[PDB]
Amino acid sequence: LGKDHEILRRRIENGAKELWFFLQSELKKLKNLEGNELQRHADEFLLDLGHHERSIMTDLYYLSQTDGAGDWREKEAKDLTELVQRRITYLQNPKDCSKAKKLVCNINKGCGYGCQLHHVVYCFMIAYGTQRTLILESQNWRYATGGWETVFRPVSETCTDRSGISTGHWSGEVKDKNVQVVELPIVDSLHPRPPYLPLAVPEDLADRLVRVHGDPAVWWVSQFVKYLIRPQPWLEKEIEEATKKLGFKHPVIGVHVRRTDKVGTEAAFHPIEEYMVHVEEHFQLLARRMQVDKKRVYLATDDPSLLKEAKTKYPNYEFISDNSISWSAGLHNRYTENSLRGVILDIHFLSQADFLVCTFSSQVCRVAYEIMQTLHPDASANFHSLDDIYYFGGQNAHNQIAIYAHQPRTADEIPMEPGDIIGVAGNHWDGYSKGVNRKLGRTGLYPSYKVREKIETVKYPTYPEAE
Amino acid sequence: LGKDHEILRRRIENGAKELWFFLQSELKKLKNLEGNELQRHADEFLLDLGHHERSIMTDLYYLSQTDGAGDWREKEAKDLTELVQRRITYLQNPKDCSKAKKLVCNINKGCGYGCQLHHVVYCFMIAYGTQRTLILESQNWRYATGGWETVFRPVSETCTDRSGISTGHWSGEVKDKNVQVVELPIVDSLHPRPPYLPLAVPEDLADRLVRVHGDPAVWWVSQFVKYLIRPQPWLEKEIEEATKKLGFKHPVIGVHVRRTDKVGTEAAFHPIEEYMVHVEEHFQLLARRMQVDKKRVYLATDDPSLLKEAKTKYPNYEFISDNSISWSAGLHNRYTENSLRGVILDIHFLSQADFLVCTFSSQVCRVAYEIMQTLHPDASANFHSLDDIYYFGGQNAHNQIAIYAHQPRTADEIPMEPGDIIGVAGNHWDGYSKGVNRKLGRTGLYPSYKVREKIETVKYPTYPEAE
Ligand SMILES: *[C@@H]1O[C@H](CO)[C@@H](O[C@@H]2O[C@H](CO)[C@@H](O[C@@H]3O[C@H](CO[C@H]4O[C@H](CO)[C@@H](O)[C@H](O)[C@@H]4O[C@@H]4O[C@H](CO)[C@@H](O)[C@H](O)[C@H]4NC(C)=O)[C@@H](O)[C@H](O[C@H]4O[C@H](CO)[C@@H](O)[C@H](O)[C@@H]4O[C@@H]4O[C@H](CO)[C@@H](O)[C@H](O)[C@H]4NC(C)=O)[C@@H]3O)[C@H](O)[C@H]2NC(C)=O)[C@H](O)[C@H]1NC(C)=O
Ligand SMILES: *[C@@H]1O[C@H](CO)[C@@H](O[C@@H]2O[C@H](CO)[C@@H](O[C@@H]3O[C@H](CO[C@H]4O[C@H](CO)[C@@H](O)[C@H](O)[C@@H]4O[C@@H]4O[C@H](CO)[C@@H](O)[C@H](O)[C@H]4NC(C)=O)[C@@H](O)[C@H](O[C@H]4O[C@H](CO)[C@@H](O)[C@H](O)[C@@H]4O[C@@H]4O[C@H](CO)[C@@H](O)[C@H](O)[C@H]4NC(C)=O)[C@@H]3O)[C@H](O)[C@H]2NC(C)=O)[C@H](O)[C@H]1NC(C)=O
Ligand SMILES: Nc1nc2c(ncn2[C@@H]2O[C@H](COP(=O)(O)OP(=O)(O)O)[C@@H](O)[C@H]2O)c(=O)[nH]1
Ligand SMILES: Nc1nc2c(ncn2[C@@H]2O[C@H](COP(=O)(O)OP(=O)(O)O)[C@@H](O)[C@H]2O)c(=O)[nH]1
Ligand SMILES: [Mn+2]
Ligand SMILES: [Mn+2]
Repeated sequence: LGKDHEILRRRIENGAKELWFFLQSELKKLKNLEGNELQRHADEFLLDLGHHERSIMTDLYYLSQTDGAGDWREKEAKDLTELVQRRITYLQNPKDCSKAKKLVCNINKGCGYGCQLHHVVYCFMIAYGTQRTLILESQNWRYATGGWETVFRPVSETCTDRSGISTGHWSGEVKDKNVQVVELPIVDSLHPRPPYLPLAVPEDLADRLVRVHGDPAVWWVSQFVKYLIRPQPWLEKEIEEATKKLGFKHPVIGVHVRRTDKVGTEAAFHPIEEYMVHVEEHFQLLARRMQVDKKRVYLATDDPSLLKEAKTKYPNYEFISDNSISWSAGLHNRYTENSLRGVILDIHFLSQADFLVCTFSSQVCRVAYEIMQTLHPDASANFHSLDDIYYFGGQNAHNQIAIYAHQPRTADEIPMEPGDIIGVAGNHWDGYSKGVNRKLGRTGLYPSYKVREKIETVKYPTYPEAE
Repeated sequence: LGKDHEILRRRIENGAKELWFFLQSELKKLKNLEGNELQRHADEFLLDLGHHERSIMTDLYYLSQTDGAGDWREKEAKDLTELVQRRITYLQNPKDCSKAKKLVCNINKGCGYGCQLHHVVYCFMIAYGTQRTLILESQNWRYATGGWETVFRPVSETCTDRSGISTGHWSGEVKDKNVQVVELPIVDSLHPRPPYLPLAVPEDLADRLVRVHGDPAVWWVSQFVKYLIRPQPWLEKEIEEATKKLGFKHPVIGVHVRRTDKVGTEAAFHPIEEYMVHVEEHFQLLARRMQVDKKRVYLATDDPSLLKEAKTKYPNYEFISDNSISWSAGLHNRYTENSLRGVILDIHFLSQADFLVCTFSSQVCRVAYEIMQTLHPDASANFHSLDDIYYFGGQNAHNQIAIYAHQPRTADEIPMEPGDIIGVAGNHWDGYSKGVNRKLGRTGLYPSYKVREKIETVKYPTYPEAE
């Protein structure tokens, strides 16, 4: 047993006990306050609590690193990524393209870049599950009509041809077993659905992923994002130069403020303050474990007026942003190579940040969070979403398991017993989540701490010939 | 790295995050409430918080046991106590008593049994530090004219005679080096003070103790308590029979309610409810990790009227108590063997409980807590004191180290910067502790979470010839 592990475990324990002592005492006083005295005392209470909570979180961070846990988690996440990229690379590069089984994906989904890239991700995972080489058709891509290879490497070096002695539209892995070339539709219309879909992870990796990562579902998705966005030389250089021209250095927190056409249809308008309270909380947390010279935000937004508002409102922050990129994102110019490369850079710099604050309703932020998983052993928690939890559009049902019983106080709450399967719809970031107790057929609110994530697995191929 | 260790670390981490989400939302609601609606919602808040907090503490319990940590902690705590008892036993049993260096302690200190027992402990620790065999003089012991051996085994099998070619009163380890027999006074008057005093622990054991135990100072004291209280046969049998006749079985929580002459000069009167809120909270905590058939309290008190009050007020509790022992403890009849036997048994059963609720101002409770440390790997945290933190009367200055800065909000508070040495006077069990900032000469309140205990060491002998 390690001395620092044991000291830290006890300090976390004691810090939580003193937090409970503190709460009881202060809440008892609050009960006897009125008017402004109550609001003064409640605000001072919350200030004191935040620092206290962060001390506990900081000690838990240190506990994650003791006794070589940091070096090990890093080495094991490296091996898991090398192994999956090895297998993906093997599947995508057969010797004989003319005889290879293939899956054809068309990039041209009626949506934006994040949605299109996630369509390709979904095609790829199904290609990997069916041992079919992914063929990406990208001519007339609305963002770059020359296609994918305008920015990214081709998804194969040996097999980009879709020819085959037999071709058909997806009808299921069993029916298609002797169809050499299968055309896959968008997940929104896929029938029948195979099991090679999020949020499940490969059976053969599940136990190693749980040791390392707090949301293996995202890690698994992130491996296909990693392979897809391998840059062309010139895109690599453009990112290196942008990194230099902008002052992009750590520590930095990425903020994605999505507006324009999203507002009303798929998400709400969120004022800048809703993002920056979390940014400030997380610089306060970082400052407890490292020197913070200056507070840097990398701001990606499709509102080109925001940067001036943010700078004015938060003068102690250094905002790193390319406002011309933000202009490029207006619908007058969104579907152009100029705008495409802008969102690719914005996503890259969000992904590279130390923490991410955004709306997960936006595919852009999700892509950045997915990529972030490839830059750390476990970045599963390095985010705040103002609205949705992580999801992958088209995923199978995201179920939780109740670990503690719940008795509803209001009719907006659902009851739970341990073992009950809970279909989560969201976390409200207030202590409560929303979902359906599938056992009871009842939908409503439940305390987020009383459930556990249900990791789902699938028997994927293991590509042993890749070793 | 262990799957269960990592899952638990993340669930602790996430449980604390949801606790902070929960606090913010509910406090913001409370700010806008008045009157009874405020008190209803604040009481419901505190109920909700208690279960949430207990979930976090329960997960922290499980993390302490993962990956064989429990088996390891137990083996190492067993080895440490076998080693120290081996050394103490060696020191106490020289082959040649006539030539042995000796330290003479007189039990008849002007106080009660726990105080007299700690006087013997304090003599013993200095005896162990000076390589002198402890000679205990106990004739005319107020509790027993037969002496120590009325209840306990003699502290030596070979050397109980106090003879020597040279005898003197303590004058310091160096001056007394050629004095064969040194008479030690009470700690209240010991001058000059040697280093072999609480709360310091031996140099040679500290790194192992910090790995195993959350308060090494108490563990060290407990090793001498362990040796002293080896019972005579009749007392050993009395303890076994009382165990059966009282129905003493686990789970059980010990409660010591000290009144009579303690009240006013050395401690306050505390109503039974002040003890039982903690008793109930800790049965609620136990219930999260084991089935609790019946809630047993072992009640030790010198108030013979309390047991009937407790049973009436807490009818779902099973109170295990010996009211005739409590009657025997009255001031009028306190100092006789039957009463000595009573407090030895009461202390024994408090020590054997799963948790201890009492006033650490009472020497009776401190003995029980000390003995408890010998029955578990790390029972340093198995207690609630309504007043004092652990202390050993006569101890050297109990210092803490400030780890996080504090800016005082009121004139009741002291400032702290990291590294400041804090002489603690108490924990108020409300989030705040009381002490002196030695750097500044400032006395007052500080958040308890902003300090760390300062473990003190002393170069004691290691008695290698004992192996
Ligand atoms: C057209 O273009 C589209 C992009 O513009 C493109 O992408 C699609 O875009 C839509 C709109 O953004 C997006 O829909 C969202 O999907 C979220 C995921 O829903 C999943 O997973 C959640 C858990 O997170 C479950 O609760 C859902 O039921 C659903 O699971 C389904 O499960 C079944 C089995 O039970 C499976 O068979 C299905 O496969 C599976 N579906 C999917 C899609 O995987 C969902 O959370 C979003 O709902 C929220 O936003 C709505 C507004 O857009 C609100 O009306 C709704 O109430 C939700 O509000 C949230 O409520 C929470 C709880 O109170 C709060 O905490 C949140 O803050 C709050 N959020 C907001 C924003 O208010 C929403 O439905 C698709 O996922 C996405 N699809 C893909 C593939 O990318 C389309 O594909 C394009 N179509 C074409 C034909 O080209
Ligand atoms: C006569 O019989 C006695 C039997 O009762 C016998 O034993 C003595 O008994 C007394 C009374 O019970 C007992 O006094 C208590 O000692 C506590 C320990 O004091 C230590 O440690 C604390 C930290 O825990 C320090 O803050 C202290 O300053 C002191 O440290 C001293 O440090 C110096 C160097 O700095 C050393 O050189 C000294 O050796 C060292 N002193 C000692 C004694 O070791 C102490 O905490 C107790 O104080 C509290 O209770 C008092 C009432 O008894 C209150 O007046 C006082 O304000 C304290 O209140 C506490 O305040 C906290 C903060 O606000 C709260 O959290 C607490 O809830 C609150 N408690 C209560 C109960 O209200 C008290 O002084 C002796 O320790 C004990 N001595 C021995 C050796 O057993 C005598 O020896 C007999 N005499 C003779 C001649 O035979
Ligand atoms: N450069 C840049 N473009 C953006 C930003 N936000 C939105 N866009 C553009 O608007 C599109 C939104 O479509 P999509 O990626 O599917 O994300 P979603 O609509 O937010 O769910 C993006 O792909 C970009 O083309 C941003 O912060 N920076
Ligand atoms: N049997 C028994 N005796 C007690 C109890 N509380 C106090 N006494 C008696 O009162 C004495 C108190 O003296 P002491 O041990 O120095 O403890 P303190 O006064 O509480 O600090 C004890 O030794 C007992 O003789 C109790 O709960 N049970
Ligand atoms: Mn946060
Ligand atoms: Mn407690």
